[PDB]
Amino acid sequence: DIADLRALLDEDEAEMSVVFSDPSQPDNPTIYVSDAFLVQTGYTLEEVLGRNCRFLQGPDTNPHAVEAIRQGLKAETRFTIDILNYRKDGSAFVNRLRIRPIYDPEGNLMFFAGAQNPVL
Amino acid sequence: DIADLRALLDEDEAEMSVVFSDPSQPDNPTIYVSDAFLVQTGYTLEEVLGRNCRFLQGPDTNPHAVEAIRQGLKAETRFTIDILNYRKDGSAFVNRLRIRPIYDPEGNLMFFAGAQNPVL
Ligand SMILES: Cc1cc2nc3c(=O)[nH]c(=O)nc-3n(C[C@H](O)[C@H](O)[C@H](O)COP(=O)(O)O)c2cc1C
Ligand SMILES: Cc1cc2nc3c(=O)[nH]c(=O)nc-3n(C[C@H](O)[C@H](O)[C@H](O)COP(=O)(O)O)c2cc1C
Repeated sequence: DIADLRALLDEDEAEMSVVFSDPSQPDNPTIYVSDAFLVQTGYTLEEVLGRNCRFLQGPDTNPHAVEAIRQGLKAETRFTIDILNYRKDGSAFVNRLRIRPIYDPEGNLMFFAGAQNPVL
Repeated sequence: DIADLRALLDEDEAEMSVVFSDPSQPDNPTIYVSDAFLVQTGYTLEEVLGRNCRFLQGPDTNPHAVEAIRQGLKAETRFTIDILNYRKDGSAFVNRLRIRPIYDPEGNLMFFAGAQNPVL
């Protein structure tokens, strides 16, 4: 039996590029990525699953935006940021990234959900 | 947002005593227990959440059955065993315990699900 991780996605994220990470593992790796995420970024599942999402950053990504995300994760709060991200072919897009924490019944942090929206 | 852990329970477990444990945490603690489990065993949620399920064992529980469960968990396979368990008031009941592993998309073990059925 494989856990249905998508059973935790909001209504808005259903047809979206979305990823879940596991902050209890070293380096906060992705444990689920939606097909829309893979289509947008140009990766196969094996290329991104189990990796920290920093692979989306590239040479002109703003380092303060990266640190803002890092601090937002440590705060365990809902936050959104516009950040320059890159596909496998090196093309760049402005990503409106929305992150939210997901807790277990005891109240301990369990996952992060991150939804990607290219800014048009 | 609290994860809907019950979104991973089978059809049979829905009205059942069921618990989920997190084997990635030290001592494989419970992270979800159903109300039917709490009613059967006589505990409040705060008394059992975050604890290893060994609190259900008592003075006449068979130590080989306990070790069989331990080995079955290490095998990461589906298994069922009849084991003597105890409620908070010290009364005993034969528990038909069914355990199954739950994996993440990458194929790594994620949770154990355990369903309890008193043998009548
Ligand atoms: C669930 C989740 C989704 C994320 N999605 C993105 C993303 O789409 N683009 C991005 O640049 N960073 C994303 N991140 C952030 C990176 O994984 C990483 O946390 C960020 O680069 C800051 O951490 P670092 O200083 O270790 O790089 C996401 C993080 C999480 C937890
Ligand atoms: C999900 C789950 C449910 C369990 N339910 C029971 C149970 O109902 N009764 C019981 O005696 N042991 C149950 N166990 C087993 C104990 O938690 C523990 O694994 C067992 O006692 C063997 O491990 P130990 O040698 O550390 O005690 C359950 C284990 C898991 C992972």
